[PDB]
Amino acid sequence: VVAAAEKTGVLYVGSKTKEGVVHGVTTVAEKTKEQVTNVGGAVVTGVTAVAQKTVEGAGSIAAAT
Amino acid sequence: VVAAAEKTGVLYVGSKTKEGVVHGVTTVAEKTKEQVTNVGGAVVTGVTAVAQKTVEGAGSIAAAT
Amino acid sequence: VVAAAEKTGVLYVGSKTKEGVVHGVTTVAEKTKEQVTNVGGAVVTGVTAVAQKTVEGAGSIAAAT
Amino acid sequence: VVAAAEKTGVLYVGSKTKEGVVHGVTTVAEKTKEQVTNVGGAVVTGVTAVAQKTVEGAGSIAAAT
Amino acid sequence: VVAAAEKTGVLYVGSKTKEGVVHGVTTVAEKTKEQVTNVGGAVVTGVTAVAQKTVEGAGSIAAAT
Amino acid sequence: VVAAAEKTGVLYVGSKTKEGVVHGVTTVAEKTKEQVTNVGGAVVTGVTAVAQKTVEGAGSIAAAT
Amino acid sequence: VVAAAEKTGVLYVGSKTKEGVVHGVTTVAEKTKEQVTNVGGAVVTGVTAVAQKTVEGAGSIAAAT
Amino acid sequence: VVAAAEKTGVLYVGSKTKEGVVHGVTTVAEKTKEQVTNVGGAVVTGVTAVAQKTVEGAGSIAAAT
Repeated sequence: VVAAAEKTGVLYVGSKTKEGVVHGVTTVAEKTKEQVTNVGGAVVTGVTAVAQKTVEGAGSIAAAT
Repeated sequence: VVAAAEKTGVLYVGSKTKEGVVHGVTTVAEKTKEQVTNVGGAVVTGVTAVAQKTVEGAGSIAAAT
Repeated sequence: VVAAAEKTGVLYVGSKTKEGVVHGVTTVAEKTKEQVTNVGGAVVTGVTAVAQKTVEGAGSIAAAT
Repeated sequence: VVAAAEKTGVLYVGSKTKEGVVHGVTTVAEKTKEQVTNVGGAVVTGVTAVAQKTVEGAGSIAAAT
Repeated sequence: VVAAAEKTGVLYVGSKTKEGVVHGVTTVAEKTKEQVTNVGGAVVTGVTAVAQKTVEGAGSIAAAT
Repeated sequence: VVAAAEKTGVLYVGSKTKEGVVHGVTTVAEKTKEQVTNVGGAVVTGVTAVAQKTVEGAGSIAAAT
Repeated sequence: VVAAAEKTGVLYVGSKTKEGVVHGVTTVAEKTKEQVTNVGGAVVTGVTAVAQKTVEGAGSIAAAT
Repeated sequence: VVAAAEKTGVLYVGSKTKEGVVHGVTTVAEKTKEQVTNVGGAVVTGVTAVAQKTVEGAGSIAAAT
């Protein structure tokens, strides 16, 4: 289990909402052994969610659950 | 299990909503052994969700569940 | 379980909301052995959520749960 | 379990909310052995959440739970 | 203008609503001389409106607008 | 302008509402001479409005506006 | 302008509301000469409004506006 | 302008509210000569408003406005 990584205007958002229920990364279980969540990048969540120029480098994730 | 990666205007969003229910990356189970969520990139979630210039580098994920 | 990584305008957001319920990275269980959450990048959550120029370096996550 | 990492405008946010309930990184269980949360990057949570120029260095996380 | 008047169980109401906008006796004008409203009886108004055994006597209205 | 008048169980209301806007007897104008409101009986108004055994006598209204 | 009048169980209300805006007897104008409101009976107003056994005598109203 | 009047169980109210805005008898104007409000009966106003056995005698109102 090996991972490797190498590296060498106007944005207008207007929102009008009355009711907002938002879930991002969700993991639900009743009977389980393991629950694993690795976020090497970006998790952006909300009623109004904006991501600009995110995750622009080098990331690596190795999991052996 | 080996992974490897290498690397060497106007955006107007306007939204009117009354009710919004949003789920992004969801994993639901009742009987299980393992639940794995790797995000080397980006999960952007919402009633209004804008992603600009994201995940522009090098990423690697190696899972052996 | 080995991970490695190497590296060598106007943004306007206006939001009018009355009711907002937001969850970011969520892990729920009833019977389990292990619950793991590594955040090498960025988890950005809220009724208004803005991420600009985040996760631009070198990150690595190794999990052997 | 080895991890290694090496490295060598106007932002306007306006929000008008009446009710906001926000959760960031959440881990809930009823019977479990282990619960682990490593934060090497950034967790930014709130009714209004703005992250600018965060997680731009070198980070490594190694968990062998 | 003459008017004259002379006189000699289980009621279960259950209601579930989310949004209710109710008007009763309404009189709207832009250019007028006279606006008259006589209620010798009963005006009962609402999202849930119940009237039981009302206006059971003697009433008289004489208007000469 | 003459008016004359002469005279000689279980009620359960359960209501569940989230938003309620109620008007009763309303008189609106922009240019007018006279605005008259005589209530000899009963005006009952609200999100939950209940009237039981009201206006059971003698009432008279004489208006010569 | 003459008026004349002569005369010779379980009530359960349960209400669960989150937001309530109520108006009873309302008279609105911009340019006018006269504004008159006689209440010989009863005006009962509110988010929960209960009127039991009201206006059961003798009432008379005479207006010559 | 003459008026004349002559005369010879369990009530449970439960209310759970979060926000209430209530007006009873309201008279609004911008330019006017006269504004008259005679209350011979009863005006009961409130977020929870209960009237039991009110206005049971003799009442007379005479206005020559």
